[PDB]
Amino acid sequence: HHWTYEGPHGQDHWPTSYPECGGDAQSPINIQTDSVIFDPDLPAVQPHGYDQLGTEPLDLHNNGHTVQLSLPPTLHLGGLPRKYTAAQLHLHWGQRGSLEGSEHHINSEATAAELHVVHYDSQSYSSLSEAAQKPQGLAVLGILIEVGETENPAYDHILSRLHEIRYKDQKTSVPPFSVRELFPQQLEQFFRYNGSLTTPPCYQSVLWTVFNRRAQISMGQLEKLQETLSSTEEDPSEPLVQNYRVPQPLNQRTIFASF
Ligand SMILES: *[C@@H]1O[C@H](CO)[C@@H](O[C@@H]2O[C@H](CO)[C@@H](O)[C@H](O)[C@H]2NC(C)=O)[C@H](O)[C@H]1NC(C)=O
Ligand SMILES: [Cl-]
Ligand SMILES: [Zn+2]
Repeated sequence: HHWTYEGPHGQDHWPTSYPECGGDAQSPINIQTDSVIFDPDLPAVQPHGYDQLGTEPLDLHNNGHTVQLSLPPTLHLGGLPRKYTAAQLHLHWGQRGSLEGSEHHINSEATAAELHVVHYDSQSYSSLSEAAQKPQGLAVLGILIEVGETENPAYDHILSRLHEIRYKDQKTSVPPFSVRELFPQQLEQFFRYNGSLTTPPCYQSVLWTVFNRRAQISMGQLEKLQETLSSTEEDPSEPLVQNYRVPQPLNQRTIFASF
């Protein structure tokens, strides 16, 4: 009953146990810039005070599928059709030695890792779980991550505590830092489109926003994230790597772009 990324119960078999996973509007997708429909009327994606996470420790845990940080309900995402509220944040990366770990592609090119900031329509629904299966219920932000030559301080707020949550299900708290700094510096350029969650149940309620600019972390930072967490509760451990879904069929969907 426990899905994994590759293997007997890998993403290839999700449709079997999770019908929605074989939906017509699944994510991620390979964004082809030539097919992108320019939309000068798309308002800017503006994260309201994502540099102010309050005072309380944030929860950072291990799913055996990814490292996930928790976010206060005070974080509000503007610029979309409805008002969305940040709920969680996590990562996707490739195995040790690979420089391809993102889920979304750009003209068939994948980056080293991808950051997903999951939001939910708190204006039309009570909770995130309520919106998880509502049309346009969720709103995710996809930040593609490349390997730069300088150390990224924004990400150490998470990479510097990965050893505390090595095994699946372990958790911990971290001093609240500026999440805004995890996003690329310029947010003007982005692609919008209707997608789904990239893990079972694969609900098609996500209104995606994949930024065009990328975020960079040292090759050292990428290795830490790649070789620290395990997917098991206890030993023998098993590298929690290759935790990304492969690009899915676009099935005649329009991918808009702010630029
Ligand atoms: C995601 O899907 C929704 C619904 O199919 C799209 O919204 C529709 O947009 C048209 C014109 O753009 C309206 O006439 C419809 O009424 C909208 N549907 C409803 C019921 O809200 C939306 O454009 C898609 N998002 C993107 C940008 O791909
Ligand atoms: Cl089982
Ligand atoms: Zn994700």
